Amino acid sequence: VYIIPRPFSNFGKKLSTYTKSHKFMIFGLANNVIGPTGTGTTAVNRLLTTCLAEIPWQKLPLYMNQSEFDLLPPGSRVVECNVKVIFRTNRIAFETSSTVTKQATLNQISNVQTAIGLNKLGWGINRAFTAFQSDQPMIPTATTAPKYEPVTGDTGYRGMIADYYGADSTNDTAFGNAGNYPHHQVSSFTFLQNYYCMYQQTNQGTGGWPCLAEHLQQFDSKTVNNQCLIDVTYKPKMGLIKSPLNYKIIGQPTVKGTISVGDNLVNMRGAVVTNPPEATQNVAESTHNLTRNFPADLFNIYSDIEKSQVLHKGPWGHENPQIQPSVHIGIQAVPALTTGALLINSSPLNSWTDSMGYIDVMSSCTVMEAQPTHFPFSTEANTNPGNTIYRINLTPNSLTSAFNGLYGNGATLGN
Amino acid sequence: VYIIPRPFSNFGKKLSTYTKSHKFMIFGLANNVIGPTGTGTTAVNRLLTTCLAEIPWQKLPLYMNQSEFDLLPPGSRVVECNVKVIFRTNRIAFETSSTVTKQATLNQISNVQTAIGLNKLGWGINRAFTAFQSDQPMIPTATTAPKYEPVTGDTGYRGMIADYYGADSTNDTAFGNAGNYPHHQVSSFTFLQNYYCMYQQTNQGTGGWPCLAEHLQQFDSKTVNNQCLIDVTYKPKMGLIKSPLNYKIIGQPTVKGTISVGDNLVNMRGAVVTNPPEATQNVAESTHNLTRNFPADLFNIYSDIEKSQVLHKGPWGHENPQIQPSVHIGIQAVPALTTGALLINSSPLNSWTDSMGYIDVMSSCTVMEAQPTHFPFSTEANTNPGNTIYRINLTPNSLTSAFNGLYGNGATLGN
Amino acid sequence: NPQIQPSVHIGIQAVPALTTGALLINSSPLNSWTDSMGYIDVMSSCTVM
Amino acid sequence: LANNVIGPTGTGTTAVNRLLTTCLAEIPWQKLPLYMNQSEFDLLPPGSR
Repeated sequence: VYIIPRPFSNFGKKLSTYTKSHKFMIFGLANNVIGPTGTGTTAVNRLLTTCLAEIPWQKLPLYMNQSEFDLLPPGSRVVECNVKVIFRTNRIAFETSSTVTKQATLNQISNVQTAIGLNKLGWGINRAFTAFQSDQPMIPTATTAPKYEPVTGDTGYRGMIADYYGADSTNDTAFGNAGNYPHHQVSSFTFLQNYYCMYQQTNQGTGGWPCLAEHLQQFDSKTVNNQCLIDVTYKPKMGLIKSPLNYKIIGQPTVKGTISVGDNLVNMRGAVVTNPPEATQNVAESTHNLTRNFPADLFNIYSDIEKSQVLHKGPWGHENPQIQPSVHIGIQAVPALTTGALLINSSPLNSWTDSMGYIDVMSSCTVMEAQPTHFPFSTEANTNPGNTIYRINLTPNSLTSAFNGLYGNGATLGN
Repeated sequence: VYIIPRPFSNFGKKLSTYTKSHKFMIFGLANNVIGPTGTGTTAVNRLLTTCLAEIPWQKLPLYMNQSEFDLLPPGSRVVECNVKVIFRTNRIAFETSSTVTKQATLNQISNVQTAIGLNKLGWGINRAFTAFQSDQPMIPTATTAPKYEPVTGDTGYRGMIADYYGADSTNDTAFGNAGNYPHHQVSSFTFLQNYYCMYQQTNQGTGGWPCLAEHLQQFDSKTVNNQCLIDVTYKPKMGLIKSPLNYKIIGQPTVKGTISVGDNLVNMRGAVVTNPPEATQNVAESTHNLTRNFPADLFNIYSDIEKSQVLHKGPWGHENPQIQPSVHIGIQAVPALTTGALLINSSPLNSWTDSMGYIDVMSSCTVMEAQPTHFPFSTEANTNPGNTIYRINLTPNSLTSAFNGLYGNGATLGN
Repeated sequence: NPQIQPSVHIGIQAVPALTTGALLINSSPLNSWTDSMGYIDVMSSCTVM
Repeated sequence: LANNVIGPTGTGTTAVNRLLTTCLAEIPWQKLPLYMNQSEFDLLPPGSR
């Protein structure tokens, strides 16, 4: 016999990896005297606060910097990504001042506490960055939208990205005897600017503060010291982190006979879905759900600096004509605040010794992809509806994780 | 102990592969009555001609089409690439005409002949495409610059690329009941538009026609039939086939203290070189060489359609501060022309039966690369002078393979 | 003598990353640094002949 | 040395340039004196390597 052997274009797959040794610092925020509504909009609500600092193992920059992100081909997806942290140690002040209250001591009793899922999974909210108190200054005071990207009231504070990497050889605001430093690139401590807490208001629903204590472990620091207590990882359910691959429109009849309607009776589910819980009540709640299904294909990102954009996009990026769900887990590292030696008369506990923990965190991830083309003269990378990908758009934020679950993230913006 | 583990950015390597089943056709060009100087410029010179058709296993398009080429990242280099060909068969005419001379016959005696290195290595030139004769029309007549890219005297003929792939969904000149067809993409025969021959003039040097016969093998076709006689491959010495990677200018003292001169006493050779044979003679030659060394870093290609550009660039692309040499081998497939049954009175042999061979050729290659970045805010892929690459520019063509060796290719343009 | 070659003496560094001040609460820039000095014990030797 | 806030051009000649600084102290294992003193050096015959 004699078969003439067919052609083949095997497009290979780039698969990179990234790591970085961040040196984060936490404070023992005194079991944060709950602050009432961070906004003049929710005014009657509060936040029981913890010192549980948040490691942003979901914001792309924890893993890679500008360029590396910048240079990822379309269809680039994060495969898995991990964080391991070591309680490198904590430091507690020494009252010299005798002043007040706070009896001076060479004693020290502190204790680490870590926690995972809480965030996403439990009943809380990451609300941090804050605004706070004078000596016995560990409890804090102003809530605020958690900071990952940079914030500014014309002056600006922040830049996760730049906090770790510095500026551009030309950028003024940084570079300088004194301006925005390369930190990561040259080992530096930097803080974990978000801590976590729980929200809850007054009357439209009520029963008390649930129990965090049974959702985070606590160690005698010194014991756990210089030993790593974190090391959990996430393999995003859908981490297409660069604008997807365009399916090309060059097949044949109607699918390009014209750009008209090409629709068909399949008899299998093919659209993304939606729950809208109708909370209504008169002394403890009464709900109602209504599945809403919806559309698909418009883009994923733009500003390019949307590296400071979220990671697992399981609730909106439906790849090809089908479906799915789930939320990136969340992770917190920290030390319960050291209590002042407030002698005799303390029968309230409210004096807190300043203390800062140096947690050593390494982050890594894979992300990878292909760059295929199936048409002889087609310009761009290209695939087929067989997969093409598809987003599902909305007026406000899609699942605004900066405000507490119902497992998936409500899509609306808190505080 | 406790070492804080360093970072790492492992940039992966895309490595693709390509193949294509071309169906080429050759004619038994009658042992080509040598044509005098193809140009009114070399007028007194000639070309002993063979039917040895040339398989362009050096022009990128034999392997991949537009897109695939088009989409290769910078620093993309062809790793190895192979061709295997099968004497699928040949066909010889049947004189009905009795006419002339050429007695009609159901007989058939033909014979394949293949050859490799000759091209590059021996004493010849690929000069083809031609312009020729009436019945007993296999010998040809007009030499011409070999065609790989497309040629045109405002009307145009050719397009290797388009010969194999057709036009663009919009391009007029093709697409059409009747215009430039996708051939490859939908199995079609197409011809191997170049054959090979030997040059030689009259008086400035002389001794006769060397012996091709001992540099190409000949088989009894029918025997070798449907069996592959080629299968040689080339792993280019330097096949950077896309504009290289830019080394970035951000280190430190003088190397960016300023953009000045940063030169140094190394005591090791670091520049590309040059031979200029001084052929001068008075009844058989007298030569003199003079090594010329020269520069380095300006670009590799531009028009984008420089896919129709050559493959092994061993004589001009010096990677990093060092050196090297060598030429892509060359390859020919074909059938010696079937002689007419010119009875009795033939005591010259010059009547030739039209015959065409269908050679089945599959081509493939690898080419691959990385896309790394070592600076936090650097935009582009980037490396270091450690390698950066460097070209060596000249007024005319660099090694114009379309005119015979001296092993490397002379850099000047023939016929 | 009438010939050739190249290469650079390697280089070597010893030290401690600077100890950060306990800058409580309000530090959300890190720029306070505790003075600290390391006593590194170094022995050097060579042959020449 | 506190992860040295980069100093712009040490000279009024390169003025627009900077130095990201480390505390990495340099051990001069290349300057002859780290190894031997005056005399010992002083007394080496020619061709001493």
